[PDB]
Amino acid sequence: GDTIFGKIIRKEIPAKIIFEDDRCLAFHDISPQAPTHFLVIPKKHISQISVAEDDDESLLGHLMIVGKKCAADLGLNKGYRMVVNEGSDGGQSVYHVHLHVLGGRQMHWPPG
Amino acid sequence: RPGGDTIFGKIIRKEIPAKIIFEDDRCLAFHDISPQAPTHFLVIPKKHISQISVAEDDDESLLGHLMIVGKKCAADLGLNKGYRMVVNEGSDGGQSVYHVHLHVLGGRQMHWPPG
Ligand SMILES: CCNC(=O)OC[C@H]1O[C@@H](n2cnc3c(=O)[nH]c(N)nc32)[C@H](O)[C@@H]1O
Ligand SMILES: [Cl-]
Repeated sequence: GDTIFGKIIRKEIPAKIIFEDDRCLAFHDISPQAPTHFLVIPKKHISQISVAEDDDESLLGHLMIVGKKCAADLGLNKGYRMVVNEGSDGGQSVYHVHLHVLGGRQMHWPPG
Repeated sequence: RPGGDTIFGKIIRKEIPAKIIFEDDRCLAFHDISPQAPTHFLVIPKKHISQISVAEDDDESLLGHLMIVGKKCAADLGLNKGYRMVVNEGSDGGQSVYHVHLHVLGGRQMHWPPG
């Protein structure tokens, strides 16, 4: 099934895009939990990390490399936190794999 | 020494004990000594990378491998209701060990924001 992130990838609804390539998209989160809070998502519709395949390893690592590069470009020189949520206990909100990147404030422990 | 001399490098080389869940040629999964959830483990590369901000472009497959191993271990540990994966970078990220690592937490409802 389609999700709102599919609509964002397809440019059907607006989002504040930070970076795009042939295989992923980074954009600011509409409900930010830190002064900087963006998402990096694959264009391939993987519904959740628990169903990713071995062949997806490069793509998943690409989300993290893009995420760390965007974080540097956004001036997060004091650090940041990356989060992937899975399922109900993980608090996953959209069933399209997404990497949260949060910074601009002290992130606390435990991480939720 | 291969893996460096952070606590995680020592664990990689079996010089400090740990409760190991999974091991392959690229990574190691082991339980966190100060768990923040009923299940809380770490997946780390055997290659020493100090922090995600300095990872190289050719580290992509290895970083993704941490997540695939993390999700496989979570399933093998019975985290059928889900889990949260976390990478901490630097001071604002709460990083305390400068060897790249993926936290996996579950067995309870995780809250938002994630710290
Ligand atoms: C605070 C989160 N930011 C961070 O950088 O997390 C690093 C994580 O490494 C864990 N840890 C430290 N020493 C040891 C050790 O000897 N053994 C084990 N099995 N885990 C350890 C620590 O509890 C923390 O959650
Ligand atoms: Cl989520």
